[PDB]
Amino acid sequence: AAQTNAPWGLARISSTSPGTSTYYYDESAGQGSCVYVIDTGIEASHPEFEGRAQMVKTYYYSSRDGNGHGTHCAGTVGSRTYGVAKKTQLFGVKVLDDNGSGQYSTIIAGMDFVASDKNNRNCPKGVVASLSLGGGYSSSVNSAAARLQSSGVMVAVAAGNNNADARNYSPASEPSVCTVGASDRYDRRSSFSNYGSVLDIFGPGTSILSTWIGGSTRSISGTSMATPHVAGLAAYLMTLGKTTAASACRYIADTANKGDLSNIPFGTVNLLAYNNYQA
Repeated sequence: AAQTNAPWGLARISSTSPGTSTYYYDESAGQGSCVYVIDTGIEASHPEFEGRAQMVKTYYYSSRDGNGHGTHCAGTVGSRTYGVAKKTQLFGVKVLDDNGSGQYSTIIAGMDFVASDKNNRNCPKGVVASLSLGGGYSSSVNSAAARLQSSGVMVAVAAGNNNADARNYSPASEPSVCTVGASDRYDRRSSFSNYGSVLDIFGPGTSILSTWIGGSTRSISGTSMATPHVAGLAAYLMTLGKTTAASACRYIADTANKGDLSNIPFGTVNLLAYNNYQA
């Protein structure tokens, strides 16, 4: 498959090089993997999701996404048009209020929910969780992402937008999960993107076009806009049979584009996520 005039982020992960605008991928496209977008919730009624999104959990009065940020990230995972994995199931877990804030107490519940709730969902091919969030370091949250991981759920976490080493942030600093940095379209680490030993991959994180609340579609920056590309990409790869969930990070990292990015501090990997699809 080959979606033309695709978002640059999508077209990048199907490319060895920057500056194309076509997203090439196997038409399996993620059929039979699930992705848990743990964020502010999804507008399941966005036509872009084609009835593949639902809200399965919320720790707040509403399942409805008042922010858009979960909807955005769910779109990049699996919207028909803006998403990596065009046929994944999507599972919204609203652990963040409509101003994007969340107690860690809540978040952790959210993570532990996924590691059980995955036993209620049909994901023969495998399960992914895109943690489109983070805060300052906390072993409680770190260990939650590790448990989630352990449980057979490929975790993509954002490295954060503080332009710091991501060891000070959770669940970015958790060793056992896939920490995602953001790249921009001319193939530079994005200005805001955290870095360090603890990163595992970069993804498209700058000016990323995807779905938004109210049927609309906007372009916003962030490493938590990169996370879903990778999550999407894991769901793509699990469906192709190229890896399990517990090895997906190491698979993705081995298959990436080496030494592309500029403005990558010393000590951080120079890996940009790649779908390796030969068309």
